[PDB]
Amino acid sequence: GRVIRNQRKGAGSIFTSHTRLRQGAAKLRTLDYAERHGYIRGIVKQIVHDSGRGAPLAKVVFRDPYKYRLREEIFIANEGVHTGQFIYAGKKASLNVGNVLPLGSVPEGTIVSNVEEKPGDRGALARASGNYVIIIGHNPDENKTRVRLPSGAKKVISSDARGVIGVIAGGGRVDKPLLKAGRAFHKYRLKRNSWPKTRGVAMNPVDHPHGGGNHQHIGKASTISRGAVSGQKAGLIAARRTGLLRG
RNA sequence: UCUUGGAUUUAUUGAAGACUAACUACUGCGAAAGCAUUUGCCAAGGACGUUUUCAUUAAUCAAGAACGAAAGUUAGGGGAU
RNA sequence: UCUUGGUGGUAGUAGCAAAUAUUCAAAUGAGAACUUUGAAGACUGAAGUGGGGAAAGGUUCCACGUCAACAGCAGUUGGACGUGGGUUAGUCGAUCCUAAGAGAUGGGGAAGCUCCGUUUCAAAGGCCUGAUUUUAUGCAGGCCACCAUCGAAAGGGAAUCCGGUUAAGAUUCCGGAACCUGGAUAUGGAUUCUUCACGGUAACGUAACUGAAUGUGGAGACGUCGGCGCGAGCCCUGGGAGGAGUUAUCUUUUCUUCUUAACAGCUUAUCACCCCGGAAUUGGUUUAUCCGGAGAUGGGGUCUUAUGGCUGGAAGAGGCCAGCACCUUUGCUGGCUCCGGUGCGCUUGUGACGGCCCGUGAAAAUCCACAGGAAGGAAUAGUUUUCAUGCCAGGUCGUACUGAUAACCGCAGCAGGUCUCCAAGGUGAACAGCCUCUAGUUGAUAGAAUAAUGUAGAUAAGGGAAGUCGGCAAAAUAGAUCCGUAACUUCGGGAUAAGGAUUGGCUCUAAGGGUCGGGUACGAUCAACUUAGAACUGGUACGGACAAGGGGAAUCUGACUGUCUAAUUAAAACAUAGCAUUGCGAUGGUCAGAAAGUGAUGUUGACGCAAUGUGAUUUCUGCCCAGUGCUCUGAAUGUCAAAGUGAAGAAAUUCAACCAAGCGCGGGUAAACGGCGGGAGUAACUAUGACUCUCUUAAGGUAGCCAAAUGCCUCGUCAUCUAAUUAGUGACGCGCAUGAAUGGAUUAACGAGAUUCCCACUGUCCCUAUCUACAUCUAGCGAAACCACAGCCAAGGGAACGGGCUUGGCAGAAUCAGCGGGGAAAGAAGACCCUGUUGAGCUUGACUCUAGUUUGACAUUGUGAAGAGACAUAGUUUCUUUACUUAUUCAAUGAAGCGGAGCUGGAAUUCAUUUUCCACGUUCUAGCAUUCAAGGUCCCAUUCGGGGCUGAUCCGGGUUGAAGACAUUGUCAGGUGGGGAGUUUGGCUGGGGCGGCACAUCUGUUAAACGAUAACGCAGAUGUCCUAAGGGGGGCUCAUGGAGAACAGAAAUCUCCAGUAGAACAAAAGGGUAAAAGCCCCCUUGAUUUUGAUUUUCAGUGUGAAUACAAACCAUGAAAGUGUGGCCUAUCGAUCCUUUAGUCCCUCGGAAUUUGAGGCUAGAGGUGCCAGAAAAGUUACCACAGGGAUAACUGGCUUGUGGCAGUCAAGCGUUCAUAGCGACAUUGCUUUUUGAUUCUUCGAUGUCGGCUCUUCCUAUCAUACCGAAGCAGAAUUCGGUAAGCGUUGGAUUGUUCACCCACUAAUAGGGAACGUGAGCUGGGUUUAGACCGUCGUGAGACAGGUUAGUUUUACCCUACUGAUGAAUGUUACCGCAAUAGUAAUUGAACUUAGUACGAGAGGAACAGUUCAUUCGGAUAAUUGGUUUUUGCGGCUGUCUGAUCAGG
Ligand SMILES: [Mg+2]
Ligand SMILES: [Mg+2]
Ligand SMILES: [Mg+2]
Ligand SMILES: [Mg+2]
Ligand SMILES: [Mg+2]
Ligand SMILES: [Mg+2]
Ligand SMILES: [Mg+2]
Ligand SMILES: [Mg+2]
Ligand SMILES: [Mg+2]
Ligand SMILES: [Mg+2]
Ligand SMILES: [Mg+2]
Ligand SMILES: [Mg+2]
Ligand SMILES: [Mg+2]
Ligand SMILES: [Mg+2]
Ligand SMILES: [Mg+2]
Ligand SMILES: [Mg+2]
Ligand SMILES: [Mg+2]
Ligand SMILES: [Mg+2]
Ligand SMILES: [Mg+2]
Ligand SMILES: [Mg+2]
Ligand SMILES: [Mg+2]
Ligand SMILES: [Mg+2]
Ligand SMILES: [Mg+2]
Ligand SMILES: [Mg+2]
Ligand SMILES: [Mg+2]
Ligand SMILES: [Mg+2]
Ligand SMILES: [Mg+2]
Ligand SMILES: [Mg+2]
Ligand SMILES: [Mg+2]
Ligand SMILES: [Mg+2]
Ligand SMILES: [Mg+2]
Ligand SMILES: [Mg+2]
Ligand SMILES: [Mg+2]
Ligand SMILES: [Mg+2]
Ligand SMILES: [Mg+2]
Ligand SMILES: [Mg+2]
Ligand SMILES: [Mg+2]
Ligand SMILES: [Mg+2]
Ligand SMILES: [Mg+2]
Ligand SMILES: [Mg+2]
Ligand SMILES: [Mg+2]
Ligand SMILES: [Mg+2]
Ligand SMILES: [Mg+2]
Ligand SMILES: [Mg+2]
Ligand SMILES: [Mg+2]
Ligand SMILES: [Mg+2]
Ligand SMILES: [Mg+2]
Ligand SMILES: [Mg+2]
Ligand SMILES: [Mg+2]
Ligand SMILES: [Mg+2]
Ligand SMILES: [Mg+2]
Ligand SMILES: [Mg+2]
Ligand SMILES: [Mg+2]
Ligand SMILES: [Mg+2]
Ligand SMILES: [Mg+2]
Ligand SMILES: [Mg+2]
Ligand SMILES: [Mg+2]
Ligand SMILES: [Mg+2]
Ligand SMILES: [Mg+2]
Ligand SMILES: [Mg+2]
Ligand SMILES: [Mg+2]
Ligand SMILES: [Mg+2]
Ligand SMILES: [Mg+2]
Ligand SMILES: [Mg+2]
Ligand SMILES: [Mg+2]
Ligand SMILES: [Mg+2]
Ligand SMILES: [Mg+2]
Ligand SMILES: [Mg+2]
Ligand SMILES: [Mg+2]
Ligand SMILES: [Mg+2]
Ligand SMILES: [Mg+2]
Ligand SMILES: [Mg+2]
Ligand SMILES: [Mg+2]
Ligand SMILES: [Mg+2]
Ligand SMILES: [Mg+2]
Ligand SMILES: [Mg+2]
Ligand SMILES: [Mg+2]
Ligand SMILES: [Mg+2]
Ligand SMILES: [Mg+2]
Ligand SMILES: [Mg+2]
Ligand SMILES: [Mg+2]
Ligand SMILES: [Mg+2]
Ligand SMILES: [Mg+2]
Ligand SMILES: [Mg+2]
Ligand SMILES: [Mg+2]
Ligand SMILES: [Mg+2]
Ligand SMILES: [Mg+2]
Ligand SMILES: [Mg+2]
Ligand SMILES: [Mg+2]
Ligand SMILES: [Mg+2]
Ligand SMILES: [Mg+2]
Ligand SMILES: [Mg+2]
Ligand SMILES: [Mg+2]
Ligand SMILES: [Mg+2]
Ligand SMILES: [Mg+2]
Ligand SMILES: [Mg+2]
Ligand SMILES: [Mg+2]
Ligand SMILES: [Mg+2]
Ligand SMILES: [Mg+2]
Ligand SMILES: [Mg+2]
Ligand SMILES: [Mg+2]
Ligand SMILES: [Mg+2]
Ligand SMILES: [Mg+2]
Ligand SMILES: [Mg+2]
Ligand SMILES: [Mg+2]
Ligand SMILES: [Mg+2]
Ligand SMILES: [Mg+2]
Ligand SMILES: [Mg+2]
Ligand SMILES: [Mg+2]
Ligand SMILES: [Mg+2]
Ligand SMILES: [Mg+2]
Ligand SMILES: [Mg+2]
Ligand SMILES: [Mg+2]
Ligand SMILES: [Mg+2]
Ligand SMILES: [Mg+2]
Ligand SMILES: [Mg+2]
Ligand SMILES: [Mg+2]
Ligand SMILES: [Mg+2]
Ligand SMILES: [Mg+2]
Ligand SMILES: [Mg+2]
Ligand SMILES: [Mg+2]
Ligand SMILES: [Mg+2]
Ligand SMILES: [Mg+2]
Ligand SMILES: [Mg+2]
Ligand SMILES: [Mg+2]
Ligand SMILES: [Mg+2]
Ligand SMILES: [Mg+2]
Ligand SMILES: [Mg+2]
Ligand SMILES: [Mg+2]
Ligand SMILES: [Mg+2]
Ligand SMILES: [Mg+2]
Ligand SMILES: [Mg+2]
Ligand SMILES: [Mg+2]
Ligand SMILES: [Mg+2]
Ligand SMILES: [Mg+2]
Ligand SMILES: [Mg+2]
Ligand SMILES: [Mg+2]
Ligand SMILES: [Mg+2]
Ligand SMILES: [Mg+2]
Ligand SMILES: [Mg+2]
Ligand SMILES: [Mg+2]
Ligand SMILES: [Mg+2]
Ligand SMILES: [Mg+2]
Ligand SMILES: [Mg+2]
Ligand SMILES: [Mg+2]
Ligand SMILES: [Mg+2]
Ligand SMILES: [Mg+2]
Ligand SMILES: [Mg+2]
Ligand SMILES: [Mg+2]
Ligand SMILES: [Mg+2]
Ligand SMILES: [Mg+2]
Ligand SMILES: [Mg+2]
Ligand SMILES: [Mg+2]
Ligand SMILES: [Mg+2]
Ligand SMILES: [Mg+2]
Ligand SMILES: [Mg+2]
Ligand SMILES: [Mg+2]
Ligand SMILES: [Mg+2]
Ligand SMILES: [Mg+2]
Ligand SMILES: [Mg+2]
Ligand SMILES: [Mg+2]
Ligand SMILES: [Mg+2]
Ligand SMILES: [Mg+2]
Repeated sequence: GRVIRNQRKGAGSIFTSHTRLRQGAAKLRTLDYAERHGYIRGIVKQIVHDSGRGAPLAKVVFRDPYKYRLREEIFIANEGVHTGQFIYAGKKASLNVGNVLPLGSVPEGTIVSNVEEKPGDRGALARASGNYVIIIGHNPDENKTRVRLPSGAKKVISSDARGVIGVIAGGGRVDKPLLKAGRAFHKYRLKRNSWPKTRGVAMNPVDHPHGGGNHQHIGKASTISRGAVSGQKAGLIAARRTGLLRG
């Protein structure tokens, strides 16, 4: 009869993300006239490390088109992007790794990253390290582009949505064992409080639906309805199937 | 098993992965395992030709090594048949 | 267990015993263990008992006075009491900045208190003018797109040091010497006739050397570890100049002073850079291996100033001395304060590097620089107050003291707790331990004595775990050097494996450095601690104190490191990496919030977030989709609500069709929950069963593993381990009840985990003893628990265990030290068990709901179409989709470039027309891009400048995109919803639970001849059945037997005789019944209506059932009569509500009519727990009220059962009942078995076993004396008197019990609250933690297995053991002995004697002597043990200068 650990996560007190050492939000440049009609040249100044993020972050300086000053945009660095490299962003930009282009102005089978779902949301898709979006189709009439997502999902998005050529740098990061609890400790120390995880079968019945009993066991099906309520969704929620991928 | 929620079949436009038919032979190349679409680059090789050059530098080889179909193993990718 | 207050006994008692320790004198004082001073002795031993601070405290600081209380003794003293005094800042902090975060406003939400939100969807804003007289400077232009505020006395940050000074303040006061900020402001220098400096190739330099808007950059501003290098301070050390110590002796000796701050000038560096140069024969180079044609080495330079040097500060200060003054005011005068060295030293700062990360290790205020070029200034002068000097100011608050064995929190002056800085010498690896210096303390109630029992520390012959649940506790080992080092292994380890040597002192030796250099065959000099070797030496000692691993062989278990139940469980539990599954592509997943223009993940995006399971590596993860869950564009006339539609109705309304999701149907899914069988026949063995068959399955337990922490039986069987093993290990496996990510098997390493064995080692034990330090007595001080009254027993009875009562024993003041038998001692209204119509935690398919979610409808909600959209010259909305935007919604931005038209070029082949299109100034490069923009063109009224226009196309003022009448939101409707809420979870009962129903009933009996009568008494029965099995009438007689008839018999039909019921009557059993109540036939509905009376249950209520009538109407028979269900005794049901029948009756209250409703009378629908709630579990996490009305353990009664006896004598005993036995029977005893009971205790009598220790019984095992024998001897067997005296050591098990190895004279049985826990122990059981197996959906259960789990108090009374003692004239000595206690026990050998006896085989006893066992009482000559004799000697470290002598 006690509020369980996943229900306490939404109150956001000790389960907030640890955001002191992060460099800022990584976004694309704002979709302005220069990117909508031509291109703009920025410069990679630093490739830095973002805390909690597996991917390195490029700091790219553009000239402000309407005032005399410099705008520093924070990009997710694509693999091969180097300091001092010019980055071109706009409809008329070229097919180079690091360049920011609308997806309608881009051929088929092109690998892109930091892809807007809607034109002007400044980067939504394929942002984690090593991830990319394949362009798998164009529907020029009532402009739409079919893309393939890193989960394998096909998705039709707008041709005016912008992506960045290349894959996200930092790939292969989950290819290393952590080997030890301290490396997971320092990994999650700058993400958020979600580790270590006590199992619900190891708790009392007051703490979890899986809690209690004279042996640690579940006792009802771990598969939970989508139409179940908070406190009940502790297991394999709305599972179409279970078990190993074996035919 | 699929099928009036139109299967199978027909047309058009795609995507993906493998494979490289027919030509293909008592034909070729490679130390062998092997190697068959095109083009480019890169290093190599046999045979022939030579009134070039060096002049026994060679033959086979315990130990030692490189390569070694398929299946299989480990970890990613890919996953059409 | 009343409330408040007061007071006792206990009681002058328990105690005032941790932190090594005090002592002598004098002074003061009434009074000194405790105050002060001297002296001595000690300690903290620089991670301090020292010197300061942070929090907290708040005057405790300091002085004077003073002791009533407080300082658990004292007090003259005090952190006490009384009275005062004391905290000084431009520089130290706060103040300021931001951090995680807090929070106004605008705005939205909320009935509201208030919530959200923090730049959001706001008309959110104040700053310089280039420097002056129409200016309190503004009524001039011009710029900034930022957005409250709070938030750190440890982060960031402007600037102060030294010396002196108080009773108490100081980086704050004084003296000297600085520095910073803000302001004003001149002078000197610099700069200008080339207006805004000059030099250097350059890196860069300098005393300056204009510089607005705007932009850019830097600093602020950053992890951790390692070695290296440098600096500071400390340490060590040499010379010299002073002072003190020692000086029988030695010691150019031992100690001590010898200092230089902030700030300032000049210099000084790793790194970095620049110039020249052009490198392979590759060079330079770090402890660490990096660097060089992207220019090395080398040769010149430049720079930062960490840091150091010199100087100023500044010797005048500070220190050490000397001499003279010696109530001198109070000093005066003089001297010296100097020169080195050393280093893996210690601490700290710092540099350049290296390593680590799926971790890459704050922000802001603030300050500076650069870019730019607005603007302004060159001749008796302007600019810079970034050069120097000069002038003024710097507020407010804090500031004392402690920072703890006495200033803080813990009830207190409490052995607890509470953050940090500094940091001497030696030993030594060391910030260990030990000793010492500076500094600090010597505080803690004392004195005397040295009993028991303690606590703390020890030692121990011989044995060496025999102790115990268990090696618990202790001992053993230990540093370093050298040697040696197994299995196994994840190849990293294991590992200090195991084991073995050496070690002191002294005197030497050999190695290992730094400075030192060359001709256009050569060594002075300086310093250090490491290693190796050798001789000599000694009571063979030597890591000499201190400090300091026990090891090995295995098993179970969890990989490891880690975390955890604060205050009983540190684990095998949790976590972990690894593995796997699930959801989710954002108008989304998961989760918040009452709502919201609201949130967490999210400064996020599938290599991610979220939910789970399993738990490293290795190896594997089998089969099952029936169940349940989950899921699926899955089937769309199965079910279906609200709205809506249709019919009928006067209408309310009723009926009908349609009817979304969900459920139903079908599919998928087990690393979802889970589950994974029996029997028979079979091989040329007997069982065994590759195979086969049906029985049900969804599949039938696979690979593996196993009496496992999982196996009941079970201590399973075999082997091994031992003398002996319920232990361990290895096997075996029809496995109560093993098994595969509810993970199976393995596994190196690891473990304060559990277990077995072995070596070492030991007081664990045999078997105890001794020693040291800290109860007793005293002076002082002085509680508490508890207490009906009290305190000697035995027996009886008694609420079945008395201190009191009864009958006996008896019994003499006052006591002290012990002690644990009793006070069913104390501590707590029993946590176990039960009850209560008392709860709570938790679960679920309980009952009833509910947040949320999902689906529909209506509203928001407008504008068009197509319209297989309505009902056959016929319709804007109607069972399908897409068009519009302006509502709504989402999103972004400094609301910047949207939409539509506008020059050319052409692969439009200008078809004389943009039916018609595309391109809108930027892609080698880490530069730069700003001043309403230069240009061009026009006007000013011209003023050294200004204004237009174009450059830069017009027009629409839709910021831009998405989405769209769908989302959203509101209301209602259906579904889902242990997420959450509330509640329930009957009773009786030889305790409760399970079972049963003895809960409403009927027959017989129990039941004791009226009636009534109990038990979970006995044997049974009821919840029905019947249109006849009811009613009436009539005829007949049944069961059974005998005697006869073709098939035909024991049984088929027919005939006769007998037949009192032996048959039948629906169903139990009892009663009843013969021209019937049975059987068969005929006619029927009296099984009807009305409403009373009565009987039985009983209260003389109800209900059920029955009796007899009365009023009718009927049936039947000729009739009398009978019939108001069943031949009689059982066969059943309130109120409320619904429904039907009856009158056509009452009411709808302003009057009606008609529907509808309500009513009156009679039934039905149902309460079986049957006088009638609507109802699942669990609790070992538990709670409360109680209960001895009631279980678990003692006692009591009983004695089936257990144990022990007797009588009788069939029969056994070669013949022979009774030597010894003894069947079939039968009579007893006991209370050490287990039942039976529930009398005592539930405001608690401590629950198993062992250890220890005493006594008692006798039903006698041994020993003594005897009787009997199928007693020749020997050895046995039976029995008597007898409890005097003994009755053991071990292996396994927690055990009791058992079983085995031994030894013995024998290893008898019992009791004493199943003797004995304020005697212990805690292995077991029986709290809370954890694992397994089975069970359960689950929470959870299991007299199943396993592991871990706080054992309190005596000082009171008695009892006991010891010890005093008043009174008897006093005192003293010597005695007596009533009474009480009593103590010795058992064996062997020799001789008897190889004798008696015996055919032999074998083989005694008494007497005698010698010893021994167990017990007891002493004792210490000897032997051993003990050592504070601190007696003598030795040894380590340190200290007293050495020695001697010591601490
Ligand atoms: Mg809670
Ligand atoms: Mg809670
Ligand atoms: Mg969770
Ligand atoms: Mg956050
Ligand atoms: Mg986590
Ligand atoms: Mg995990
Ligand atoms: Mg987990
Ligand atoms: Mg638990
Ligand atoms: Mg739950
Ligand atoms: Mg559970
Ligand atoms: Mg588990
Ligand atoms: Mg579910
Ligand atoms: Mg071909
Ligand atoms: Mg793939
Ligand atoms: Mg009171
Ligand atoms: Mg009193
Ligand atoms: Mg007294
Ligand atoms: Mg004491
Ligand atoms: Mg004294
Ligand atoms: Mg003395
Ligand atoms: Mg000492
Ligand atoms: Mg006084
Ligand atoms: Mg006192
Ligand atoms: Mg005193
Ligand atoms: Mg005082
Ligand atoms: Mg300050
Ligand atoms: Mg602030
Ligand atoms: Mg509002
Ligand atoms: Mg405040
Ligand atoms: Mg501060
Ligand atoms: Mg900081
Ligand atoms: Mg600070
Ligand atoms: Mg500041
Ligand atoms: Mg001065
Ligand atoms: Mg100059
Ligand atoms: Mg700077
Ligand atoms: Mg580190
Ligand atoms: Mg390290
Ligand atoms: Mg200064
Ligand atoms: Mg200073
Ligand atoms: Mg500049
Ligand atoms: Mg002031
Ligand atoms: Mg003040
Ligand atoms: Mg002060
Ligand atoms: Mg205080
Ligand atoms: Mg206390
Ligand atoms: Mg204390
Ligand atoms: Mg205190
Ligand atoms: Mg000292
Ligand atoms: Mg004391
Ligand atoms: Mg001994
Ligand atoms: Mg031994
Ligand atoms: Mg043992
Ligand atoms: Mg123990
Ligand atoms: Mg060694
Ligand atoms: Mg060793
Ligand atoms: Mg070992
Ligand atoms: Mg040796
Ligand atoms: Mg020596
Ligand atoms: Mg185990
Ligand atoms: Mg562990
Ligand atoms: Mg606790
Ligand atoms: Mg533990
Ligand atoms: Mg657990
Ligand atoms: Mg957030
Ligand atoms: Mg299934
Ligand atoms: Mg299925
Ligand atoms: Mg799983
Ligand atoms: Mg199973
Ligand atoms: Mg087994
Ligand atoms: Mg066993
Ligand atoms: Mg076992
Ligand atoms: Mg065997
Ligand atoms: Mg086995
Ligand atoms: Mg499985
Ligand atoms: Mg393994
Ligand atoms: Mg452990
Ligand atoms: Mg020994
Ligand atoms: Mg002993
Ligand atoms: Mg003794
Ligand atoms: Mg005493
Ligand atoms: Mg006394
Ligand atoms: Mg008193
Ligand atoms: Mg006291
Ligand atoms: Mg008391
Ligand atoms: Mg009395
Ligand atoms: Mg009695
Ligand atoms: Mg008595
Ligand atoms: Mg009494
Ligand atoms: Mg009496
Ligand atoms: Mg009497
Ligand atoms: Mg009497
Ligand atoms: Mg008598
Ligand atoms: Mg007596
Ligand atoms: Mg006395
Ligand atoms: Mg006494
Ligand atoms: Mg005692
Ligand atoms: Mg007692
Ligand atoms: Mg009570
Ligand atoms: Mg009670
Ligand atoms: Mg009840
Ligand atoms: Mg009751
Ligand atoms: Mg509770
Ligand atoms: Mg509407
Ligand atoms: Mg509108
Ligand atoms: Mg816009
Ligand atoms: Mg709508
Ligand atoms: Mg609503
Ligand atoms: Mg629920
Ligand atoms: Mg509930
Ligand atoms: Mg019972
Ligand atoms: Mg009864
Ligand atoms: Mg009678
Ligand atoms: Mg009876
Ligand atoms: Mg009865
Ligand atoms: Mg009945
Ligand atoms: Mg019947
Ligand atoms: Mg009645
Ligand atoms: Mg009555
Ligand atoms: Mg009845
Ligand atoms: Mg009847
Ligand atoms: Mg009748
Ligand atoms: Mg009848
Ligand atoms: Mg009622
Ligand atoms: Mg009326
Ligand atoms: Mg009327
Ligand atoms: Mg009516
Ligand atoms: Mg009605
Ligand atoms: Mg009636
Ligand atoms: Mg009824
Ligand atoms: Mg009743
Ligand atoms: Mg209670
Ligand atoms: Mg009773
Ligand atoms: Mg009995
Ligand atoms: Mg008995
Ligand atoms: Mg008996
Ligand atoms: Mg007898
Ligand atoms: Mg005879
Ligand atoms: Mg009581
Ligand atoms: Mg007692
Ligand atoms: Mg006898
Ligand atoms: Mg004898
Ligand atoms: Mg005896
Ligand atoms: Mg034993
Ligand atoms: Mg027993
Ligand atoms: Mg014997
Ligand atoms: Mg007895
Ligand atoms: Mg007894
Ligand atoms: Mg007992
Ligand atoms: Mg006892
Ligand atoms: Mg007792
Ligand atoms: Mg005890
Ligand atoms: Mg006991
Ligand atoms: Mg125990
Ligand atoms: Mg617990
Ligand atoms: Mg299980
Ligand atoms: Mg245990
Ligand atoms: Mg424990
Ligand atoms: Mg006890
Ligand atoms: Mg006593
Ligand atoms: Mg004895
Ligand atoms: Mg004697
Ligand atoms: Mg001794």
